[PDB]
Amino acid sequence: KHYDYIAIGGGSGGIASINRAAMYGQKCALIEAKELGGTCVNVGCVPKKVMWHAAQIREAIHMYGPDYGFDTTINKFNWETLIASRTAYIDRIHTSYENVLGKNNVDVIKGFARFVDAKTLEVNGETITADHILIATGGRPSHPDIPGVEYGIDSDGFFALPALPERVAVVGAGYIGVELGGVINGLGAKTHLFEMFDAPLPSFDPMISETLVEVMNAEGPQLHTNAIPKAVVKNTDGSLTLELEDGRSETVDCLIWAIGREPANDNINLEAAGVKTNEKGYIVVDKYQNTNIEGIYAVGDNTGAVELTPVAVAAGRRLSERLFNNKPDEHLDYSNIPTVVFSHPPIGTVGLTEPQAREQYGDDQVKVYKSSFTAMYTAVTTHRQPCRMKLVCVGSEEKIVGIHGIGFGMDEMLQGFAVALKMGATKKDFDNTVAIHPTAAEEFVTMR
Amino acid sequence: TKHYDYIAIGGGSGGIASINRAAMYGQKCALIEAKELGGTCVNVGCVPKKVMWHAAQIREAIHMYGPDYGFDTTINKFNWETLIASRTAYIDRIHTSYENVLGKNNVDVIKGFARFVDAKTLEVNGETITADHILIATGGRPSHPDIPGVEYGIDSDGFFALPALPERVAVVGAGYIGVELGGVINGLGAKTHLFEMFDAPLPSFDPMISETLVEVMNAEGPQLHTNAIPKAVVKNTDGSLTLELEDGRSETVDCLIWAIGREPANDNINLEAAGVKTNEKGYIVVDKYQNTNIEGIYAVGDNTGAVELTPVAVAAGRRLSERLFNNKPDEHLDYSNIPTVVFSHPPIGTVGLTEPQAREQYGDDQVKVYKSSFTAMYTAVTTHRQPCRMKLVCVGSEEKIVGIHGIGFGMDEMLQGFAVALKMGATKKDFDNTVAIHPTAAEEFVTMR
Ligand SMILES: Cc1cc2nc3c(=O)[nH]c(=O)nc-3n(C[C@H](O)[C@H](O)[C@H](O)COP(=O)(O)OP(=O)(O)OC[C@H]3O[C@@H](n4cnc5c(N)ncnc54)[C@H](O)[C@@H]3O)c2cc1C
Ligand SMILES: Cc1cc2nc3c(=O)[nH]c(=O)nc-3n(C[C@H](O)[C@H](O)[C@H](O)COP(=O)(O)OP(=O)(O)OC[C@H]3O[C@@H](n4cnc5c(N)ncnc54)[C@H](O)[C@@H]3O)c2cc1C
Repeated sequence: KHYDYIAIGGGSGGIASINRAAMYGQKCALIEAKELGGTCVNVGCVPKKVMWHAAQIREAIHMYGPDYGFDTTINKFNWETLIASRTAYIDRIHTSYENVLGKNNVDVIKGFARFVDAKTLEVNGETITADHILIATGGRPSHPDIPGVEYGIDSDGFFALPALPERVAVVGAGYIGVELGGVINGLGAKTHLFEMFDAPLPSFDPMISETLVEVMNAEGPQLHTNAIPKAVVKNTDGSLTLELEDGRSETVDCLIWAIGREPANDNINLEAAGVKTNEKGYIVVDKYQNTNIEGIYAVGDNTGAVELTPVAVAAGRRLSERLFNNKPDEHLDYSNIPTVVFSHPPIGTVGLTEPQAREQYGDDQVKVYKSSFTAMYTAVTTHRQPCRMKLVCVGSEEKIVGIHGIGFGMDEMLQGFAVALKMGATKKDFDNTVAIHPTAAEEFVTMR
Repeated sequence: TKHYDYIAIGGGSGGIASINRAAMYGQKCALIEAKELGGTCVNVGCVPKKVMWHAAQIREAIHMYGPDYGFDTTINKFNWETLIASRTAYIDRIHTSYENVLGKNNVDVIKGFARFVDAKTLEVNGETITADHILIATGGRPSHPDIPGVEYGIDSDGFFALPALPERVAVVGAGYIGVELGGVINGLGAKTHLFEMFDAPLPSFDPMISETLVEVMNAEGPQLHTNAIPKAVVKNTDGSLTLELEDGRSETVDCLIWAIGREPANDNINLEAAGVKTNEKGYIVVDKYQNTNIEGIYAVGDNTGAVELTPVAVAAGRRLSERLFNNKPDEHLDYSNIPTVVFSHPPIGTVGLTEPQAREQYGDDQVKVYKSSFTAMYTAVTTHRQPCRMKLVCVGSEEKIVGIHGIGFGMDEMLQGFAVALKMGATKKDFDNTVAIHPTAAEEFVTMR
């Protein structure tokens, strides 16, 4: 069969690019080996956020509810009910995705695709060819090469758990490990988070790492830094003992590897098409998402770019604008991409951290405004939680180049502030907007 | 007589904001407050309302959403006294923070009720004090209907004084205060009725917001009764109350809260001795720079009839002290594109023109509206799914954004940043060019098509 455009991978980048191309009169096919929606819908963004909301309910019942006057007994936490509700939601999302590709007349092929040559793919015995092929294959969890690595699960296995284990160790502490440790701790398991560096989230602004250590020490999970796994022993009673290079050990019922992800570019015969990958296995692309082979493009996690769904969606849509709607310079600017981490409490960040701004512009040019306060939701309780915010400004005009915050509300407040930073907001622009009270967000327009 | 550079009558949102800013420039100041520091917002407004809204959110999490997430829970006891004690201790700590800052700024705080003796002299507690500049920031108070039985109803101040939660509650007025209270009391478990005089609640807001609110109340409570014109309140033998309406409907409840409006507190301070003019509704008339008709007397806040929000009184109060005492002769507050969040169930966020307003102003042919409707993810895995609806109102070829409106979970924290972008002259292209944050409610505004 011949197509104008084929996308390999029905995830975030693949679906977004193919739907936009289909709007410009291109005949398109989408190939997906597993479930529509990719990592984000099935084992990523969406089930993570449902589990985060379940942890927030249990914390409202058990931790904050008593000081608001609610004496409550959780008679039973039915794990199966929560998984059933979450799974039915993902099933309705699958049906909405099929409907959109359908109305767009996109051919969806369920199967694993491999290249035959630069223009030809084989999927399920059949060969298909196209003049434009997008590789959007995403990535997969990495696992350490250590004795006993197979007794641990990774984030995909977390979403398949049949019950909540009593004692859990999460190894990594990049944003996925921090998010899962916060959710599992919040749902009531005795939880340990092992971070290999001396601080969780080390590339984030230091205000964020320092505040996360504080709430973890007060509320769990139990943080262990400078922790490099050496081995995992399975014990006769069934439990697992994690052994660290430095000598520490911990016995738990479940161990989750959250050390990193690697690109799924390996079993699709890229060598035949001639596409170059780098040392880490990522497909090398230029600013326009072109590979080294004319007619083959890549977007998403398999390119080594920041691993976020909106980034794969915008790069995929802009690619179809460039190819099919005559916009030859259309492309995604990868700077100032906003990120929210659904930790406890959530983190929101966009732009340069204060060290970054200072290295790039010199201390002389950098003015930082900071706010620290207690989240109002928690202020009436014995479980007060900090909220800390930072604006990083440069020059006499105080152009805002970085906005960072950790606390309740950070997840929903950051989007409009990232529009404003994209428009080139200065501190004066923030200060001339009237505050909304009482919110955590108004702290960013009343900093002094 | 003691003489000050600047005196503020009213230690609420406007008064504290303006006096602290003047004190920072070396002005010797006095602040007069008859009751508690912080005014309506700290004591019977913004702050206690939001603590009660968090309490309703926790009860809904336990009772309404929790079961579908797998939590089988028994509320063994809801101790109203614990909640009120926690709420009150927090407001007390805020009282202390304000005294600390006022003390650091060397402001003399005078506790009592002030009245004008003439245009530059005030009397408080028998003492007479004078100043070159006097700010009147006296706020407002709950209005009450003139009908038989009005005295059996309480108002929003009385709601914050309740000794216990009543079993059946009627809130009359579905302006934003009645809508908030109706949703909080219903969320805490009481049988709640909300009576609206017109066809829909929040009649001044964009129709998309009024419509979604009706749909939510129909499904979840409070019970809405529109075209409800109060005739009388009858107290029954057993002590319950029956609200009688003009059209013949009636409703028996244990507690009835009037939330029909607020009027200015400008009437007992002998404004006529100073010569300050008020309008027909009793508000002090001010120009662009908050000047009254008497040189040296200014007014800010709810008593001027400007939009009744704490941030507006704070910003107008600070910019008035900048103008008077820091040589910014043109400093003043722009009253357009002020953002509002209503802490209803679900919350509402709006800034700029409603779609009707934009169409009258620019004409139909110039207006382009984008809308998004979806289910809040928090509720989407339960049997109590709740709508989220958002609207962008754009004008002209460039699609300059002139209104941003939404109702749904997340609206309370997401609006501030979009209001900054609106003030910056954002067009829909500026929203579209920003990468989304997933999964959030807020990303819907930068992905509308
Ligand atoms: C636990 C977790 C939480 C996350 N949470 C968030 C979050 O909250 N917000 C956020 O923005 N990002 C989040 N991410 C990141 C987000 O999931 C990814 O960045 C996004 O899914 C990447 O899109 P993609 O198109 O590159 O690949 P993917 O979405 O991974 O999709 C690739 C698709 O390709 C298919 N495939 C692979 N090879 C073939 C083949 N040869 N033939 C056919 N089909 C094939 C796969 O089956 C898969 O469906 C999270 C990731 C994880 C693991
Ligand atoms: C139930 C409710 C909820 C609200 N929720 C919000 C919200 O969440 N967000 C928001 O932005 N706004 C909210 N508001 C509105 C906000 O409370 C007001 O807009 C704001 O308080 C007005 O500030 P002000 O300075 O004009 O007056 P006020 O805060 O009312 O203060 C005026 C002060 O003057 C004192 N006073 C009066 N006369 C004299 C006298 N002659 N001598 C001495 N002292 C005197 C009064 O005791 C009072 O303390 C709410 C209002 C109510 C009633």
